[PDB]
Amino acid sequence: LCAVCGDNAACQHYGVRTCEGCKGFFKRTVQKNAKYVCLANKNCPVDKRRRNRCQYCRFQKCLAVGMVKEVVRTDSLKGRRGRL
Amino acid sequence: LCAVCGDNAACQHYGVRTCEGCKGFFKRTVQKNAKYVCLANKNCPVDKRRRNRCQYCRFQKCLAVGMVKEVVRTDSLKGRRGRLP
DNA sequence: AAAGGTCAAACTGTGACCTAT
DNA sequence: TATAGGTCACAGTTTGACCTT
Ligand SMILES: [Zn+2]
Ligand SMILES: [Zn+2]
Ligand SMILES: [Zn+2]
Ligand SMILES: [Zn+2]
Repeated sequence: LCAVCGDNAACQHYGVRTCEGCKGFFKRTVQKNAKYVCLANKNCPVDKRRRNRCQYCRFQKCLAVGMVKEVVRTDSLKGRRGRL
Repeated sequence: LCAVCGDNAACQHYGVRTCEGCKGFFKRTVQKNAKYVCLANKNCPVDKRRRNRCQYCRFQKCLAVGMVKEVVRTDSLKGRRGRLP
């Protein structure tokens, strides 16, 4: 189970138990430094089924749970896979 | 000649001579009340070729050039096409 | 002259599965 | 084994040129 939307989560990703959807979403967001805007009141419901209706709230729950921006690899460590 | 992207513009749209690209962009943005974020410093060049590279800057030139949000039809007048008496 | 409608084409994002260590 | 990035069909979104008005 993932800490952001409650889907199946095999292991931790960037510091938090997360599924492979929010894993990639958080990764892509950090990779592109993308910014989102909530069209509601910053409380859109983030479960397995409505996670993708507001990327701001999905990313605002990624940070609330405890996802780490820095664990996503940049600078020297870009395109470097596996452990270190 | 469109005031927002310098493309061909046959007539005015929501107050300003604009192309049908920036027309549809302006209409859709206001209709959906969508909001954008410039990934840069709100300085992206909006030409015919780069207009689609930053939607936030493209909408801030729509407003700077003087297109008016209110001309887009909502409430009573939505789905209403053509001119008005 | 200018409003909304249309929608094929282009464009973009998601995520199950993979490999890398 | 845990967890990093890679892949990329598949899905979802955006665009304007054109059309009806
Ligand atoms: Zn998740
Ligand atoms: Zn939201
Ligand atoms: Zn234009
Ligand atoms: Zn910009």
